[PDB]
Amino acid sequence: EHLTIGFKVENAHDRILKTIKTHKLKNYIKESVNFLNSGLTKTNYLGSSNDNIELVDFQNIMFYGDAEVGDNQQPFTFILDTGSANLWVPSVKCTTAGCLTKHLYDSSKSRTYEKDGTKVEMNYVSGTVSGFFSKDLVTVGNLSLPYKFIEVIDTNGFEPTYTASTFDGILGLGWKDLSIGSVDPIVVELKNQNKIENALFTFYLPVHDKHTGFLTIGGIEERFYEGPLTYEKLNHDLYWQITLDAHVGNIMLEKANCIVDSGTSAITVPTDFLNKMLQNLDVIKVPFLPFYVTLCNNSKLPTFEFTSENGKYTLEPEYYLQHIEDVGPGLCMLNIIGLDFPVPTFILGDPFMRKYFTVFDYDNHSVGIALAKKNL
Repeated sequence: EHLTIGFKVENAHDRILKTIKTHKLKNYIKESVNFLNSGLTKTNYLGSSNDNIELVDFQNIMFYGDAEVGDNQQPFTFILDTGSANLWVPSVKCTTAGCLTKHLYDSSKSRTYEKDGTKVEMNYVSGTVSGFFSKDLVTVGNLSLPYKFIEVIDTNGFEPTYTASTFDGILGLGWKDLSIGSVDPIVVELKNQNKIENALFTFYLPVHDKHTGFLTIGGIEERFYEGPLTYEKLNHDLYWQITLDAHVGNIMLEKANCIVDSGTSAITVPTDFLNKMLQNLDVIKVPFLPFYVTLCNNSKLPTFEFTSENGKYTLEPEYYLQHIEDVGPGLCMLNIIGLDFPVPTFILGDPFMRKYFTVFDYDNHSVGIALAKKNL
């Protein structure tokens, strides 16, 4: 009854393997492991200010390439983004080098296009994205609706990952940001136009296929989860952010903010917490390569524990460890990085969501967490 669409996923693990085999680093890492755990070091290398992990390197990219905008248009590949509120489409008027690569939306070829022209300009540290609002018939799966999206005329802002990747535009799955426009998120707008039952969407990430995920819009398909579904109300009005008592074994954090984000390939930890976490854990950071390594046989590998008033959630090693056994006997990288926010926060990315079926409820302003069903 509810619309469920399938999408492809590109993660850090994918991008890293590319880098390793592109430059034949099959034995730089292998030797770097056998050394930085020898005890010679007297302290394992977890990174430096010089050699660190950037969140952009662990950017989880979900491809949905069968959506439409307008009548006579090229197809557009969008990426899901729970941190954005709007739909962003590269205009045919965009003259940047990144746009020349992508499929561009020509409003003059669309029979159902209504001009808005409300300018949207953002100033990112990575550059500048510029454009204006446009209304047209947008189609996702078996759902269509007149929607105000953004025609981008300048893609320099996020171009680093833009020309690198293969997607054309962005599909917002976050909360309305009035600094950009008064337009509602496409999932909300579908509810506004009574095309879906409720203004919510769910993420089912198949634990055994990290290249695949499923987005369901409008309702909660019971089959996706087992056990009790727990709701955690949001502590923010712009993010899918909740408060959980977060601890790993003996080290503990209280009332920490936690963001659920499919667009992150990892569990991000506060840097200071991550350090006390990984002391003498036979886990090292490969120098000048953006990932931590350990032999997957590791006995002392910790389990994340997130506690709230209504539920408790655990992330065992099984979920943040991805086998790089192809690069050498025993090894596996960790989908865990260090990231500092003004307030101590965790990003509950892909690994958390591989274990837990996640519900994003606009109407109830909360995140619903349930143990995903592994069997179909």
